[PDB]
This record gives sequence, C-alpha cells and structure tokens, in this order.
Amino acid sequence: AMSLENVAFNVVNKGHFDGQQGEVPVSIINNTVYTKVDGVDVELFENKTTLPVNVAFELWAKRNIKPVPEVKILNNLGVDIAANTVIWDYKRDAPAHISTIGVCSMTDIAKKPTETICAPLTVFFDGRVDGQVDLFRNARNGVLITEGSVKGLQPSVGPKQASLNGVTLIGEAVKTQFNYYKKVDGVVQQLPETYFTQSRNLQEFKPRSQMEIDFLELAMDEFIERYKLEGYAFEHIVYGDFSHSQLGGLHLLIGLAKRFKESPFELEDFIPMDSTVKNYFITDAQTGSSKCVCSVIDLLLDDFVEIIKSQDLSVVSKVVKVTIDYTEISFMLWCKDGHVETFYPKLQ
Amino acid sequence: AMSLENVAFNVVNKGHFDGQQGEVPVSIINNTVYTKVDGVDVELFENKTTLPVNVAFELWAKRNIKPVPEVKILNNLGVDIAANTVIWDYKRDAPAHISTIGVCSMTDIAKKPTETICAPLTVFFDGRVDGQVDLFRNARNGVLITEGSVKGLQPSVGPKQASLNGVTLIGEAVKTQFNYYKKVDGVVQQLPETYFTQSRNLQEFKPRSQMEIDFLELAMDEFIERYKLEGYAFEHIVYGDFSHSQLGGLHLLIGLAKRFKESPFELEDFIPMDSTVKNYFITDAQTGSSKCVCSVIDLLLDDFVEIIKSQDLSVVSKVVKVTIDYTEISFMLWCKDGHVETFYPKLQ
Amino acid sequence: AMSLENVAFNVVNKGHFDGQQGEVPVSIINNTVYTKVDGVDVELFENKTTLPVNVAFELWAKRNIKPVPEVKILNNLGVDIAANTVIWDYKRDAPAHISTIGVCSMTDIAKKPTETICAPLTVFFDGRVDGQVDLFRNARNGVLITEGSVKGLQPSVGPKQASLNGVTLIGEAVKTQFNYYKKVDGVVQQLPETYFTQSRNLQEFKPRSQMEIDFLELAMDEFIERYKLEGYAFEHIVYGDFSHSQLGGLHLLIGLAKRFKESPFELEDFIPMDSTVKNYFITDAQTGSSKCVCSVIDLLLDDFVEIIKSQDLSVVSKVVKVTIDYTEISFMLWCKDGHVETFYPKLQ
Amino acid sequence: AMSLENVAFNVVNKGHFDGQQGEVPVSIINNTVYTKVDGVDVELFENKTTLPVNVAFELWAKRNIKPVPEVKILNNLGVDIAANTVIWDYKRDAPAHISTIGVCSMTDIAKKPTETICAPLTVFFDGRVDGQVDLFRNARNGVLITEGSVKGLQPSVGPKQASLNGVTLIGEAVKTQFNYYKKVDGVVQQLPETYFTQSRNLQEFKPRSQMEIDFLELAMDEFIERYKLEGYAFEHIVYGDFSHSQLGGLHLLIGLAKRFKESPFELEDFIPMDSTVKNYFITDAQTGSSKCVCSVIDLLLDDFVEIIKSQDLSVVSKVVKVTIDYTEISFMLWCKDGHVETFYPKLQ
Amino acid sequence: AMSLENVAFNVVNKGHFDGQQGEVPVSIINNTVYTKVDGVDVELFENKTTLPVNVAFELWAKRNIKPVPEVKILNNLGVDIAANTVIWDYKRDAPAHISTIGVCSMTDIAKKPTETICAPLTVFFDGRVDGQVDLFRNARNGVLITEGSVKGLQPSVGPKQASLNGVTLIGEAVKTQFNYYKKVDGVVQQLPETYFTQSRNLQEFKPRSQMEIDFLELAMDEFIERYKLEGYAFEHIVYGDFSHSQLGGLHLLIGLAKRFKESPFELEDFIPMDSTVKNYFITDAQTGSSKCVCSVIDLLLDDFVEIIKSQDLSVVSKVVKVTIDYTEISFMLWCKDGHVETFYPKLQ
Ligand SMILES: NC(=O)NCc1ccco1
Ligand SMILES: NC(=O)NCc1ccco1
Ligand SMILES: NC(=O)NCc1ccco1
Ligand SMILES: NC(=O)NCc1ccco1
Ligand SMILES: NC(=O)NCc1ccco1
Repeated sequence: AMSLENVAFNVVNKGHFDGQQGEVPVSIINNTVYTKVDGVDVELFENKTTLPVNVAFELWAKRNIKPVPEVKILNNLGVDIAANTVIWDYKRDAPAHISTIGVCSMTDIAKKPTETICAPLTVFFDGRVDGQVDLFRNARNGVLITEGSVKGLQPSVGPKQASLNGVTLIGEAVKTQFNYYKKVDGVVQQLPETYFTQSRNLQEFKPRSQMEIDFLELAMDEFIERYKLEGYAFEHIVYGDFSHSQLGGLHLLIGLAKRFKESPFELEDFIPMDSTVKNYFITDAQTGSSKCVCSVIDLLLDDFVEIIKSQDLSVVSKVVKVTIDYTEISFMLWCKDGHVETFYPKLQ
Repeated sequence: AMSLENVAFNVVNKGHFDGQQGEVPVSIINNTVYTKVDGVDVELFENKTTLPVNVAFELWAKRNIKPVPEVKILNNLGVDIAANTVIWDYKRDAPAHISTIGVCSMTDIAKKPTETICAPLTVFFDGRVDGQVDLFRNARNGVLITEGSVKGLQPSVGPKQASLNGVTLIGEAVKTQFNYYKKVDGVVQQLPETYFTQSRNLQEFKPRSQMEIDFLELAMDEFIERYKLEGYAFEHIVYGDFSHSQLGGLHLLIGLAKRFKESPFELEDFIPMDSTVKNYFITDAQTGSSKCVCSVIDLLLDDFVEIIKSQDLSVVSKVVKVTIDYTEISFMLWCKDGHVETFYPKLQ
Repeated sequence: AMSLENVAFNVVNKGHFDGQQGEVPVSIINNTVYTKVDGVDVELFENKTTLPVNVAFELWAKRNIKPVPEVKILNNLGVDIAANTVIWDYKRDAPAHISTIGVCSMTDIAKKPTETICAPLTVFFDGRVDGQVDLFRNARNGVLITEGSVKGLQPSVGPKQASLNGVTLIGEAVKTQFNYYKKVDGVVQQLPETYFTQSRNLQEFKPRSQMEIDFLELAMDEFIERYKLEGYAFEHIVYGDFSHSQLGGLHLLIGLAKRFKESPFELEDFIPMDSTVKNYFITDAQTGSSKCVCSVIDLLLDDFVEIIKSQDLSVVSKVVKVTIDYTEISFMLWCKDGHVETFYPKLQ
Repeated sequence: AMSLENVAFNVVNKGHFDGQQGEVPVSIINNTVYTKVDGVDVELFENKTTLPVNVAFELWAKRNIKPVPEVKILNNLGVDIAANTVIWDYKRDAPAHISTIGVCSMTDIAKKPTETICAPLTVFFDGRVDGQVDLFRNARNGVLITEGSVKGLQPSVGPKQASLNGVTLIGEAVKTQFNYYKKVDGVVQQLPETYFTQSRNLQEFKPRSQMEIDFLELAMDEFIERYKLEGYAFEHIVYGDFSHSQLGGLHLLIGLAKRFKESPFELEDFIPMDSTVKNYFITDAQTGSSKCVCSVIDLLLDDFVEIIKSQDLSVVSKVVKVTIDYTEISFMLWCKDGHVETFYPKLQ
Repeated sequence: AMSLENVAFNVVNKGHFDGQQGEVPVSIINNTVYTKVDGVDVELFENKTTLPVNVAFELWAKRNIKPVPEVKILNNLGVDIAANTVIWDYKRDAPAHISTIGVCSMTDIAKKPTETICAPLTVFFDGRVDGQVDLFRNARNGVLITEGSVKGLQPSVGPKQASLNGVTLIGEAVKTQFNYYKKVDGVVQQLPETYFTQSRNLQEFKPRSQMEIDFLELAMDEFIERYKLEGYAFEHIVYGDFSHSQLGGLHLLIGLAKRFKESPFELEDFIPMDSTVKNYFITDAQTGSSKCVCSVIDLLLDDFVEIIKSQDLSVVSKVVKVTIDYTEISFMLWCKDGHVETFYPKLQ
C-alpha cells in the first residue's frame, strides 16, 4: 500500500523507509517535500535529481542503508540497475541508476529481476539478501557481491572500503570487503587483476603505509632519496610544480594533501560524480599557478610507485594501461634520456 | 487511509474522489500532477492555487459534485468554511475556503464542525447531507441550505440557480433552489429581503421574462416607449453609449448581451472571482469606445427597472443601497431636472 | 512612491495603473501575482515575459490604454523605446521594448527622453501627450505620431487602424489614424511611399472594398473573369490549391478567410509576434493538404492586385521589393510564358 | 505605507526592517529577492519557506532582533503566534509561526492581540515591549517573558540562554534569562519544575561543569569510578558502543562531542527543527557502526546523572517521565539484576 | 558554431569554454544544466543569476580564467562592460556585467568594442590580449589594465592582488599587479592617489606588516602604547567594545580577525557583493553584543593608522574623504577634547 504519505511517515519515524504502516501529511513545493510538525512545515527532502520530486523522495527513502560498493566500482563493472534496492549516489544527490526493480512504481522496469526486461541489463545482486546469489546464477547479466564463498564461483576480492550512508569507510563493526562476480551474456566473466583507489579526502587525508608517512613527513629530495625515485619525475608528478602559470603535474591525491597543509588551493570539480580518476580545475592560492584539467587519482603511494617503476623508459611517449577499480585506466608516459618527464592519467 | 496515490486512483477510475481503495503511480512536476498510463505520463491536475500542488489536487478531487450555492452567495452570507466538503471555486480554479473540516489532513482545522475551533467561524451546512441540519442547530455560527421545510426555522428562498461542477444552471433533473438559514452567535437570523443576480453568460444569454425578450428583440426607442422608461437614462445605463472615447454606461449584462449580437468587444476581467457586481476593462471593437472600470451586474431587467423606478430623482447625486444576493450593493444615482443622468454600481 | 502593493491597488481599483495612492496585499507565486480578496487569493497577473514577475506586472499595469500604433508598424520604423509610456505587445504578452523612459525604476534607462542615453535610440513620441512634439523636435532619433498638423513638418498618413488595449480597430469614438514623422541623426526623414496591412482576423474577416465583397461572394472563375485576373495565378496565390500533399499558394488573408467559411484548417503560428508578413504551418482539415511555412499577408485585395499588375512577367524568377507598413517586403515572383506561376512573400 | 520596495530599502540600508521610509527597486525571480546595485542584481533573500517569496521576505526582515526564547521552548509552551513581532526559526529558515499579529498584511490574523481571533490562540508576549504585560493579563491564552518581577504573577525562571539573530548564547551585554508565565483559558497556569537542555553544538562543545570537564578529559572507566556511576550503563548510554553493526546508546550530546574529537561521524538530521530531543541517523566513520534513529539530548551531565541516579532499578522496563524545557520527555528505562541496561529518550 | 551542447562539451572536456569543437547531450531542469554521463545526469551548472539558465551557463563557461581586477576595483572605476571576455563575480555567482561584447549572442550588445553602442559605456580592456591597448586608445570610454608600459600613457599602479578563478591572491607564478588607465568622454582621466583594501578573509587572516603582527600578538593597551595610538579610540574603532547591547566600533577587518581567535561571531552579509567597504549585521556569540550595520574595511593597519593620525581633532564631527580602491570613501570622524571618540566608514 505504497504512498507519498507513508514514505514520509517512515522518514519521520524510522529515519528512512522501513516498511512501516502509517501516514504523515505532506506538502510538495517546487522540488521540496515538507511535513507539518505542530502547525509548521519542516523540510524532509530537497530534490537534486532530474526525477519528479515525489519520485526522488521515495527512491532516497528506499536507499540501501547497508555498506554497499562505491558508485565508481559499480560503474566500472557496467552496472545498469540494482535488484530490489536503490544505490544512492551521495556525490550526485541522486539515485546511481535510472530505473528500479521492485522498489518504486514510477521507476520500476520489473518487480523481480527474473523478468525478460532485466536480461539485457547488468543487474546488481547482493548475496547478503536471501535468494540474490541464485537470482544472479539465473540472470543473463549481473554483478554480485558476497561476504564469503559461493560454491563453484571464482571470486574477485574487491576494495577494503564500501559506502555506508554516504560515508566511505573500512568496516570494523560491519564487513566492507566483498567478493565480486560478473556475468556478461549468461557467462561468468573473469574479473581482472586490479589496483584500487583509496577513496580518501583532502581535508582528512591519512597515510595508509610507511612510504605514505615518509612522503607526508619528509622533505621532497630526501623522500625520493630513500625510495630510489630519482629519474622518475615525482617532483613534477606527485609533488607538483607551482613555478609557472600552468601548474605542473600534481596527479596523486597524496601530493595534493601534502600541499594542502602548507597552502590552500581551489579544486573545481566540474563533473561532480564518483570516478576512479577525477578531473579538477585547480588554482593554487599561494602562487597563482593553475590548470584547467588536472587529473587526480588516489592510489596508495606504494601502488603508484610500483606502477611507474615497472615501466620501460626507452620511448618518448606511450599509453600505459593500468587496471584500477576493475577498469583500464590509460596513463600517458613521457620519457627523455632514460628518465621520466611526466606520467599522468591520460586526458581523452 | 489518505494518500496522493489513492486520490489519483479515484480521479482516474471514478472521475473524482469517491472513497475507493487503490493506488495509481503519480509523478509531481512543478505545479502539475501526472499519472503513468501505459508508460507515458498523463496530466491529471494543474495547480492554479496558492496551496501546495498535492494539497490542491486532493481538495479539488474532494470537491462537492452536487449543485451547491454560488461562491458569491456564500461570500455575501459570510461563509468562512464548509462542513465535511470542499466548495470548489471554478472561477478562481481554487477552493472557495482556506481551511477544511474533515476533508484533507493538510487543510483541516477540525474533523467535525462541533469542535471549538469552528464555533467562531460561519460553517456552511448542507441539509441534504444526513445530520447537517442538527449540526447547524447546535452551531454558534453557520449558513444552512435545505431542499424543503425545517421545523420551526423560517426560510429564505434563495436563488433559482446553483453551481453544479462549475456550471451555473436552474435544475430540472436536480433541485437548485434552496432554503437559506443563517445564525450569528447562536441567534437564528432573519435574512433580509433581497434581489438575486441571474448569473448568465454573454455567449449564451437567454431572456428570463417578456420585458427581457422585448429588450433583446425591439429597437432602443421602441422598447423604452413600451415600458414607459423615458427619463430613466436606459439609453446610457443599459444600452450603452459608444459615441465618445469613454464608453458610457453599459452596466447591466442584458445590455452587453444585446451589443454582443451586433458587434464584439473585449471584457478584461482584471479581478477574476465570483461577485454580485463584476468589474471589466471594456473595449468596444467596432467604435473603439472604452472604459477601465465598467461595473456590470446581471439583474433581471424587470428587477433593475423596479429598483430605478422606486428612487427619488430630485438630488444631484446620492448613494442607493440595494440588497442583492443577500449583500448590500451601493449604487450611484445621478440626476438632473427630475430625470436620471446615470445609475451604476458604486465604484469604491 | 512606486511599490508592488500600490501597482496592485491600482490594478484592483482602477483596472490599470492610474497614479492613485493605496496598497493592497500581494503574494507572488512562481510567475503569478495574487491579491487577498476577503481571505482568498485572486490572480491579478500571469507573467508570460522574460522579465521578473513583479517587473512585468508593473510594466503591464503601466501600459498605454490609448489607441497606439501596432507593434509591427513601430518595429518597421525602428522604434527602440517609448517616451514615458509602455507599449504592450498583446501578441507576445510582453512589453514591446526592453527598456523604459520614466515608467518603472527596474527597466528605466532615463526618466526624461532628453537624457544623453536616449539620443542614439529611436524614441517613440506621442503628439497627443503635452510636450512630446517638442521633445521629438529636440530628439536626435525618434518616431512621432500626431492626430493633426505639426507646423513645418511634412506628414505621412499612417494606417487607419490602431491597437486599443489589444484590439486592432478603425476608430469611430476615437481617432486611430495618425500622422507619422521620423528622425535619423537630427534629420527629419521623408517617409517612403507604403502600402498598409489590414490587420484583420480569420474568424471575423470583413471586406473593406467592392473587389473584396466580390471575392468573398462570387465563385473563383467568375471573380477572376470580372477583375481581368486571368494569367495572374490567383487560383494558386489567393484561393489556394488543396489538391496535392503540399498546399499550394494561399498567401493572402482574404483567401484564408474564404476557405475558412467552407472548411476549417489549422494555422500554427510558430513565431508568435506582430509582423507585416506572418508564417504559419497550415494543415487543411478537409483535404489534408499542408505546408510548413505558408507566408500570409493581409493586404487589401485591390492593393495586392495593383502590386501583381504592376510587375514585369517576363523573367523566370526575380525578387520584387514592395514597401508595406513602412518596411521593405521582398516577394518572390515566378513566371512562365508571360503569365504568373506564383507570387509569395519571400522566405529568407 | 508597507511595500516590497520599502522592506528591501530597510534590508539594504538598515540590515533589517526598521520602519524607515524609502524604496529600492526589486526584482523577484523564482524564490529569490534581488536588488539592482549599480546595474547588477544582488540577492537579498532566498525563500526557504512554504510562504510566497515576497511574504517570507517581509517576515524575515521583520524578525525579532532581540534575544528571544528558543523555538523549542516556545513550542513546548504551546505558542501558536507572537504579538506584534516575528520569531524567526533559523534552524528551519522560516517563521516559527504560520500567522502574525500586526506585522504583515498577508499573514496577519489581527493587528492587535486583543481581537477575538487571538483569544483561542496562545499569543507570545514580550514584557520588554511597552504594554505587552497588560495585553497578556487580558489575553485568554498566552506566554509571557519578562526581565524582572510582574506584580502578583508567580514566575518560572527559564533557561540561561536565548537566541539572538540565530545565535544561542548566554548574555553578558544583554539579558537572556527570562521569567516565564503561561495562561490557558484565561487562567494563569503554573509552569512545571523542569530541567533545561544546554543548546550546545558538536563542533564547539564546551563543558559547563567539573563533571563535564572530567568526562571529556578522563578515560571511560576512571570517570565512572570517580562519579560512582557503576551499574548505570554509562558505557552504553553516554559513551556509546561502536562494536556491533547497530550503534549502541550514545544519547547525550556530551558523549557525541567526546567521540567527535577522536573520530568523525555523520548525523543525518532527518527532521530539521528545534526540539528538546533530537533524532539523528548516525553513521560512525571509523567503525561503520550505525543507527537509523539515535535520539540525542543535550542535558548538563550532572542533570542527566541526577535523573538516572534517582531511579528505581527493580523493574525490567518502565517509562520515566522527566520535565525538560517545560515538556514531559518520556525516557525508556531498562534494567536487569539491579543494574541499568539502557536509558534513552523514548521513541514514540 | 555556438551552441549549448558545444559549451557543455567544453565544460566537460576542457574544464571551461576553450573554443573546442564537439557536443555533449544536455538536459535543462529548472535553473540547472545537466549532462548524461553513462546513463545518469550529472550537474554541470546551477544558475544563481537573473539571466536564463542556458545564457548564464555560457557566460560562466566563457569567464576570464586569467588573474583579473577584483569586481570592487572595476566598479569603483565605473566599468560597465568588458571587451571580448566575461568577468565572473564569484561573490554573487553571476557575471559582473549585464551585457557582453563578442561573447554570447543573447547578451551581446556588439561583437567588437569599436561599434557605436560601446562609445558611451566604459569598456574594460585587457592589454594582455592582442589589440586591446589600441582599442582602448580609440574607445570613447574605457578602463585598461597592462603588465608594463604603454607609450605616452601615464600609469596608475593598481593593487598587488587580483582574482584568479575566484581566488584573491598576490601572484608569484602569474602577474597580479596591473597598470590602470581610464578614459571619460575620449579623454584619458588621471586616476587618483589611493590606498587599497587588502582583500583578506576572517578564517585565514594573515598579517602583512610588523604593526599587524604586533596588533594580533600583543595585548590592547600594550600595542597602543608601542604605536603611540593614545587618544585615537583604537579600543573602540579597531578592537571593538562588546560591553553594551550595541557592539561598539569594530570597523577594521584586522580587529574582527583578532576577536575571531578568542570567540566566534556571526557576520550577516545582507548585501552580498564585492565592495571597498562591507556592511554586516554582527552578533558577538560570547557577549551577545550586536549591531545591524557594522561597516568593515580591510585596510593594512599601517594605512589606517596613517589615515587617522593625519586628521585634525579640533571639530566635534566632520566628513573625512579617503581615496581607497580608486573611490572616495567618506568616513565619519567624531572628536571631543582633542581626542578621537569614533572614526568609521560613513553610513549614507
Ligand atoms: N581481482 C581478482 O582477484 N580477479 C580474479 C577473479 C577471479 C574470478 C573473477 O575475477
Ligand atoms: N459580534 C456581534 O456583534 N454579533 C451581532 C449579533 C449577535 C447575535 C445576533 O447578532
Ligand atoms: N548612421 C547613418 O548612416 N544614418 C543615416 C542618416 C544620417 C542622417 C540622415 O540619415
Ligand atoms: N520552573 C519553575 O520555576 N516553575 C515555577 C512556576 C511558578 C509559576 C509558574 O511556574
Ligand atoms: N594611483 C596612481 O598612481 N595615480 C597616478 C595616475 C597617473 C595617471 C593616472 O593615474
């Protein structure tokens, strides 16, 4: 007995949609949902989506409140739709997927993922929900996450972190590391060997290794000395060059975090969404050095160091494909006289 | 079990809210309510009110579909709120009253009119609904309509016409003439002697008397000759003078209807609402004669002749108070040498 | 003492802005202005402009309520702004000009047209307002309209019709024929010889000559016989050809009006504005003959016969420039063997 | 002479409405008020209310800029409307009350609180404004605040803090502690003996006692040791349990503030308004422990300690009613073997 | 080949408009521009302007990404429009100017600044763009900025800081100090001798002199002692008096920054725009001292000290005009017995 008033009742009483019965009076004004709390209207939801306000309200209330894969992972895996849940994209304030399966009558393409409409779409299955491993086995296309072993299915250990209600974290009270499985045209596809982005912030960047502790504490020339990084252009790539009008390098989040403690800078996120590689229009406030498209990736410094050190430095310029977050990230390697000039996530 | 989806279900299946169970999928976009009909959205309601779109949708769906008093009558009687119904104002595309009683949880001030909040307000009671005559008897303030006699209560025979779903008509299959009763502070009132406006349209004006048939068929000087209207300025007041830049007179709907058959004109209804007297910015398309505020009243021509004939034509200018539709309508009488110069609903 | 509440007071009490003092309570919701009339909101204005709702409300309330030149005439004369008035464009539900002079503080570029900002702009002056003939004499650029003679200034007799509150009419109670004067860079211009469009409607088309009476009453081959129009393609140009999938000709409003009495058709006005030549996507409902861009001009049939009769019918195709409404209208003349094939307002 | 342009003039020149004369040109676009400052529009107000944009602009400009009671206090006291002022709810970006008394013609139910419409409503009176103590004496329903003694009226000393322009503070340059008085149906009602919430923030939480200094500085088991809090479940209730998927306890703001220094967490305020007890959907970022409805109250730790220590621990579960902010806050006490299991503001 | 889809392509691929060819599918919803990134909409721009959403999107994408003069400087110089660029006002989230020159067809008054429409307007020229010095020489009105010498043109050294993408900074990798030139009616106007505001923030205020280091570190009476500021009311003017209900003085940003470290306060920026002198409704959170209009100027403390020390203290009250940011800032000097009582940017 689905209704706007019942969704609002659940938001008010349960903090989210929890299948409870009841209704609260709602008023909809423009793109905002309100509820009368003792005579005055209290805002429950502000629609930031391209969907109708009441439709987005229900989808947001029916969002998965369990730790789920980050949208970038789901996207790199080709996920089109989720099975009997809504993955909320907190970075875009919108549902990660256009349609639903057994969630909301306005966005539903099917009630069960076994319906023919779902066969050509890569449905996301959560092995933590009863019957979803079997639904994945019978689904023509899908992505499955589990907490343990699935008999006969070869696992792909995913990232340590998951998104819980918009918070990217490595779980201690909850499991955030999942086993990943994919199916393309009824066939279980072998997921590639891959690195994972660390999903850290600039404001609260914490080192996750001794090399990262040394990078943040030590001076530039003495960190490079310790880790044998001479001839690998870390001064340009990771530390960044703020001497000319165009900002040089600065493509690893760890290098932005180090700069951040000394002096502030503006990162204009002109395509605000979750992605393995992010693009920013960066303006350094101390020097005035700036760059319209500064591609930034949050790799564990040891992982980036391993990627660059295992590259041949004999060619002037080549494309270096690295599998990060299950996707092939093309990088652009530029060399001269046996030393790296620059190495950056390739702008397409 | 009130819900947006259930109201929409009733609109879709029953043409209005009919207490039926069921839900249809709704999407709200801006000020418009839509329903999915086999994949595509179909518009159900366009909010023209100052209330939230979903709230106005429910009030409109819960409108009285029986012949009810015209909003102008209810307004002249001081009606603030209706009992367990919504009087839809089709001229304003909005509810006639701000609040409701046992209709919609967002607009309800009470569920039953017997609650203390309703005592100071003039509640509208419909004797055609079971128990409303008694509720009126125990209500401090109220206006009652009945089809027949109420024991002990002296009636006021209201207008012949009522509004059925926005159509003002004199019923043949339905009763449209009601008995009116009013109570102020527990005291049953003696409703004054009143004339009634005929609520006719310009496009479909029909004469309701022999004098009105003669006015529409006969020429100006020969109608006035027949009805001894010499010296009462009907040439100015009713027929209208289109010879000067400012349109002279034309204050009776019958005179606008007669002009309408010969040549067209524009009536700009700058305050669109139901009222005993209406104001228009009239532009005559044939001559170009115009007037910013031309007050127009639809009185039965015999009634308007009785009012003008029962006046003292000896003062230059005076205010002539006439009870029309239960309200006191001030008119402005202008005379010279014992003859009327002009007589029009007072602009104030 | 300009205010939203005062403008609304004038709209409510005077039918338009009339410099009266007073205020009424206003509420603005989306693009609509409302006023409280005894507890409920009554719509006063719906903004159809690209200006802010309160700004457009004031400009509309301050519109010229006297018969004024049609927007197409003002436009063909290069009028940029009006002096101390607002010419309301009733076809676009918007002000005819972007800025004002001494009208509204939000749109005003100057209070008086004598200010330097107005010198490069063609200010519209109305000789019917005290002091505007003199203001025109001292204005560098301007267009003047008068009812009678201006000493020393040679006049151009404008069209018979003017727009009074959105109604295009030939005045009987008011003067609608003006004398036109134009000045470019201080030099009084000699306005060219021009024809005028008749500004008629399809629903209420009235013949303004004996040739037009004969065209509407007589049959095709017998009207052409009477007026010696053999070889001038009137069967195609004026009457229209509805035998093929593409509608042939039908470029003169008189021919659309004649078709209209027999069978209906849809005219999609895809660029809704006032112009000498209008373009419509016409679909004939009887035959299904249609045309995406059917240019239509309302010329007096005698004027259109004079234009076609005074052409050289010896070249296959040429551009025929005709001055209509003071503007140069290009027509496309197509001939074969000394007879007209087609003649239509040039699509460019 | 109230107007949109005059309100805007006062906002621009006086920082708020100050009864000054003058007008500034305003443009209204969507839900935003703008003023032309040297040719370009500058935003003055963004409507976050369910009221029309110009109406909310005036109410916000006419907000009380003196230290006033917090909305939660006014709400717990049953305040419906304020007398000749607007209490701005800075937490909801909206007026605390639906209607006004002698403030704005669009929201006014009366000009003076002595009018009959105000008798059934609890009007808020400010003894700091001349004549408001007397108005309270003659008001059937009301809440009064004073800075000192009112002859014959028994006072209720309120909270130390008040809201000054959105800032909750304990005044030093201004008085923030008021005397409270209430009237229900013409009878002065004895306000209850009550505790008060401390109205602190998480970001800037400061201890207001030695017990609170000890709680924030000392370790868990050594604070409990010092204050004899063994067997009272402070480890669960105040400190919080982040070991399981559902976050245990954490119902006192002081415990959230202590957690905040060590590790961050997200508090989703799904009903954003001022209330004695607040509900949050909390997600701990370090552990991933979370709770959909975590009720949180900011009591002085000594006050909470006194509340819990004065409870009988013989029953498995009972409702414990505590008067906080003049309202009866129901708590749920759970015990086992003579020790407290949990104690939390009861979810209704 | 300008288009919405091409602007969006440039925003997506180049971080801003860069003249590149290509199109990305766009959807416009309300006041927001979106792009489909793998099936879901990603927000590219939120219109905060009074211009149409697609128009403001193009202007923002076409904003000057080089260090440009701060809007307050341009405004004090009388700049109306920029030549072949858009100066984005990041404080108002809108273009600094109403119209453009060769930027966007919807806002363009001309394609080149040499067109007659531009002659009466003060066009902004950037000597760093080829041909703009010459365009300034031929422009009737204009403001020019250069990086070096212009033959024959007497320079005015401007402020050290410029705005680069919204960031006010003193350039190290880029030049931010420009030479300024002005022309009024074809005549090069001598720019006045002036002080400059330091354009600092409260959150990140850094001293730019030894006097400013001493002010922030030293106590009140010992700073005044060192700098001989006795009898100059710095205790009131710069430090601020928080003892009475109305906040005393506090008109220099350095004094707000010093207060900020000790205790927080709210600055309501009721006219949010760039100006030499800013007005705030300040509420001190510790004391509750407040002021509706507290004018604040960010002058280098040495510059303010020099301004006040060079004033005659013989008159009770006088207007002190100081040229700051090329504009005459009127200050109000109040004296008694040879000592300063108060000195503040004069409220007009
Ligand atoms: N990342 C990873 O461990 N891939 C191995 C795999 C096995 C089956 C699917 O992927
Ligand atoms: N309020 C008032 O004056 N009412 C008049 C009345 C009371 C009873 C009958 O009429
Ligand atoms: N700008 C221009 O070329 N104007 C033509 C003109 C000037 C005077 C009379 O005509
Ligand atoms: N909180 C408190 O002090 N109550 C006592 C009281 C006296 C009159 C009304 O309340
Ligand atoms: N500020 C300044 O240096 N003014 C001198 C000047 C010379 C020409 C124009 O201004």
